[PDB]
Amino acid sequence: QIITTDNTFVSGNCDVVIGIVNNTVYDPLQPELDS
Amino acid sequence: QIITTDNTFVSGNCDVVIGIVNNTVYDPLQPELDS
Repeated sequence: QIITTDNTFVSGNCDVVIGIVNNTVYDPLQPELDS
Repeated sequence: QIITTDNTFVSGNCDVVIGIVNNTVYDPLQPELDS
């Protein structure tokens, strides 16, 4: 699946989780608000 | 419980699921976008 904010949750940050990698998480709401 | 977009998910289409029917899904975001 495309990684989106609806497929993930957030807890803590990148200075805590070992093995965390850089990525982009897509927000489907943004274009709904823009249109 | 009325069928809404928060009660369903999409994977594939109507040419895939045998037994799938025409129906109406309510969008809870649309009326907010409208304001």
